Amino acid sequence: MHVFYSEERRGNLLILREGEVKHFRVRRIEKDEEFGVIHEGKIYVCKVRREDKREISCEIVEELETKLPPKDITLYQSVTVDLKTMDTIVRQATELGVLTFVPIISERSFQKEEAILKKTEKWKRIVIEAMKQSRRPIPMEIKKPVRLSDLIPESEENIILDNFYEGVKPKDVNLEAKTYSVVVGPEGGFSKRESQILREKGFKSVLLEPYTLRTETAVVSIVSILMNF
Amino acid sequence: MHVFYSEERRGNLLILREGEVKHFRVRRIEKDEEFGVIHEGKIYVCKVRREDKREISCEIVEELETKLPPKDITLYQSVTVDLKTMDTIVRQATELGVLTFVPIISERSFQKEEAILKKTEKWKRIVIEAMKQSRRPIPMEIKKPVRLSDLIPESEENIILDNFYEGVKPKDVNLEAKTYSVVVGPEGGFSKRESQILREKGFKSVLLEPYTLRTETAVVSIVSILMNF
Ligand SMILES: Nc1ncnc2c1ncn2[C@@H]1O[C@H](CSCC[C@H](N)C(=O)O)[C@@H](O)[C@H]1O
Ligand SMILES: Nc1ncnc2c1ncn2[C@@H]1O[C@H](CSCC[C@H](N)C(=O)O)[C@@H](O)[C@H]1O
Repeated sequence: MHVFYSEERRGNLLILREGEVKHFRVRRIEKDEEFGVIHEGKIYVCKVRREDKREISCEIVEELETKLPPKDITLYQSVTVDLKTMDTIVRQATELGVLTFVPIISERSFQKEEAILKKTEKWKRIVIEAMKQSRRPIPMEIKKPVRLSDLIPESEENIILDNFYEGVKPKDVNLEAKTYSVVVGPEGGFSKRESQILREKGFKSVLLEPYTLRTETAVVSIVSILMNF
Repeated sequence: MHVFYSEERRGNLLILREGEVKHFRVRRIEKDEEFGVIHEGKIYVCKVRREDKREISCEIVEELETKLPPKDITLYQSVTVDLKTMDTIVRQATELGVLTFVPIISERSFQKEEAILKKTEKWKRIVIEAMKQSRRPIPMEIKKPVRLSDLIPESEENIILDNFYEGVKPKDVNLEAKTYSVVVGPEGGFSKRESQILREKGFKSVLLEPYTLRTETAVVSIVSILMNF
């Protein structure tokens, strides 16, 4: 079934607005077909109650069962120099089930902060689009950028993806942790220097196989491993 | 270092051409600088013999060992209706170590075989840039298209990624099979019918956690898990 996101409910009715009425519109959707609507926590199976052109109402036919992410991952991403690449990594972090997304400024990452801050609004909307197709009940929190030199390992287990270092495989890390910190570098990668600071602070360094991946194919690569295990 | 591609080796000199030359100069390589060139199954570390107006000769200094994929994966990707998507799926398939890529014609996927055969050339070239960037010397073979109906569990472990069926957990698959066969669906997934046919054969259905992912994200997820063992 199709899925939409509503930010307002009255009694047992969810209301779509703006972008949603368009999305829902292009979707013909016979007068009474069941489509989902995630609202403040869960997703609700609904049938149209009345359709406009500016706003639409849906009636809750059933509390749909919504699963949560087995692990609480906080992906610390080094902002790619090509910000569009960050559009993917954000949508994807979302479908994969990442609870938190933190942009990082590293020696080789995009450097401007304001541009990163202004990119948030779009980071956010993309999350929404993603929790609709992904049917993800809750959102992915996008945070204010933090400097790579300020990271501290704080999760049950803490990883740093590095292709330059001869690290351990994911299997070797504590895959039985409930919360994780995962630091991925930009297109240019991590400087031998800055990653040494990290392994020293405690971030366990993982080496994926069998080649060098673009930063985004590396992100899903490991998140996939850390969420499915 | 910088890795380039070559299909011309006159002597101990690996010649570069067309776009591979525009990249070389756009990289202002300083004389005696060290870079690599992939040729006939392996990468050689080379120092620039001389960048000609057209060609660009590269002197071989040492034949580097090639690191082959720990697993033998054959990807069966249902061509996505949005063909630009196959651009990234062929790419990521490549840097992940997938050996064979087979485009599939399924009920809810792209259909025009004629187009699939043509956009294939574009893909073969997306592979070379992916080999160069992922220091990958072994070529991913893109085969002629085939439809689901004709698929065969030719490999040891044969999987079918489906979000519609409560298949097995990724962690419970033969994570130590030598060869593999992964079948992924187009945007609309696999219909109960087609999947049930594939499962009807030896194809083991797998379910990823915890949400529904777009095809490209799933391709990465299943293979990132299998390759990193
Ligand atoms: N094989 C691998 N194992 C672990 N991490 C990888 C990886 N391949 C890529 N990554 C991740 O992707 C990020 C950017 S890849 C940077 C590659 C570098 N420019 C080079 O020339 O080799 C890396 O910092 C790391 O976080
Ligand atoms: N969680 C998951 N488990 C297994 N396979 C998945 C998956 N999420 C996506 N896929 C793969 O990605 C393909 C396209 S996603 C299909 C989603 C489906 N049309 C829907 O809206 O419900 C699926 O057919 C499957 O091959």
